[PDB]
Amino acid sequence: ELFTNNALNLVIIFGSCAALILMSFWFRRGNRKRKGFLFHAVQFLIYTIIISAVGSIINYVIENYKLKFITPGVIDFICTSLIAVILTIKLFLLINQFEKQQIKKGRDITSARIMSRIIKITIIVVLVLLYGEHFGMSLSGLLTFGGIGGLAVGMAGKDILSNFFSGIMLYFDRPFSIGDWIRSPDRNIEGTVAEIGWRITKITTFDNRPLYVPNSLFSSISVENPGRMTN
Amino acid sequence: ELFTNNALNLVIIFGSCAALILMSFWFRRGNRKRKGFLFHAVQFLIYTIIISAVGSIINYVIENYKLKFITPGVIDFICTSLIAVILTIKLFLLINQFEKQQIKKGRDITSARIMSRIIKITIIVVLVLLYGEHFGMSLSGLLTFGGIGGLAVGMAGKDILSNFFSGIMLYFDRPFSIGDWIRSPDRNIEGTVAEIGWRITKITTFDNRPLYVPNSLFSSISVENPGRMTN
Repeated sequence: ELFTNNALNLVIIFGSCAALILMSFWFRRGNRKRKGFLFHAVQFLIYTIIISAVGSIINYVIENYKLKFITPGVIDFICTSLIAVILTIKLFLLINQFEKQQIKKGRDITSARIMSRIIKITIIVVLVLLYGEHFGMSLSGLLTFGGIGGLAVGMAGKDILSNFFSGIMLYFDRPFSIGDWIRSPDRNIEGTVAEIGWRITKITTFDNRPLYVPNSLFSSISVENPGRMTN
Repeated sequence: ELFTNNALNLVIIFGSCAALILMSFWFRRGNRKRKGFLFHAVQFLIYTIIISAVGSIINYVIENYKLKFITPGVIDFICTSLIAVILTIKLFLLINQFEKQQIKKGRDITSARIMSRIIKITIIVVLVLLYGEHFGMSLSGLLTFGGIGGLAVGMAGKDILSNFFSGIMLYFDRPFSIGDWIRSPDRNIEGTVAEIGWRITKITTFDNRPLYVPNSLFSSISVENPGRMTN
């Protein structure tokens, strides 16, 4: 209200004014006016700071002034819920722009819609699992639900992650190189190496055909390199 | 009661009136009068808000006025139980309409009833596991029960989830395309690619027969692409 109320409020509204000035500057985005990824992250961060400052202000108001019946528990529940809502809106907008980019690149409409919906459901589940205390339920129930889900996801996704880990290993310690003829007594991977990727290795066979070998195979089989022979 | 009681109640009945007005508007459902999925979700949410407001009102009444013998612990137990009951009713109605849609599409009636029952039992188990604190019991017992169930479910459902994860991988990084003749030295998948799905890939063999390859195979075998040969 007056100067006395501001003194009783310490310096909180000053933080809100500073955040408003920062948002006005970020409208020009400092060095270059644009948006994307980090812009939404910093906007969400400053919104969280503003909401926390407003919560502190209303808590001080209800403490020093008349208590009335506000029960600040629901006030922190409401501020957390608003933060969750704005985070969900930001994530939905981000995945919508991702779907727009995918459809611009040229892809099946139904497939892109289904993929967007998969990302939607995954985001909702993760946010429910993480935020499930300000409005959530049983600690045991959430722990069990998340444990079952995580066990299933970890068991099911082992092979793709294994391929990518072997790709990292190949990036750091690779027994062959591009253009080397390679072989294996365990599997049929014969040909000359054409490309080394993060998930698969592309090899040109001796009948001029591309062969795509998963990277994890190089972590469990013996690899011979006739391209480096001496005689 | 009178204006003094309303002042002692702060603003809670106003929230109930606002929720009633929102329900009246949702009867016309805003832009288009209809029902389904999100309609039941928002109805359940507003019912939960109304029940929480009523609980706050009765708590304030028993605090400021005569205490009598109400023991607000059973009052919060009752409100949580009512929320659970309305949630169960909504879910049962939703799966009943799902069964109606399935039977309309044309399917064995016994299989539809069995599937509906399965969904009923699964939803009952999940709700008991999640809400098992307001009328629930031992945290150790619930943790153990849910852990055993989740471990069994996660180990049992590994292959289907692996197929769908490999389908997502194929959607993002695919070594072949529609119409490509493909091969493998590890398994018999020879033919031309006709369809790429989320669970299986449909391939036309060279005797004009459809072959359905589970997607997870593409994450562990070497795939040759004679359709991209140069000579």
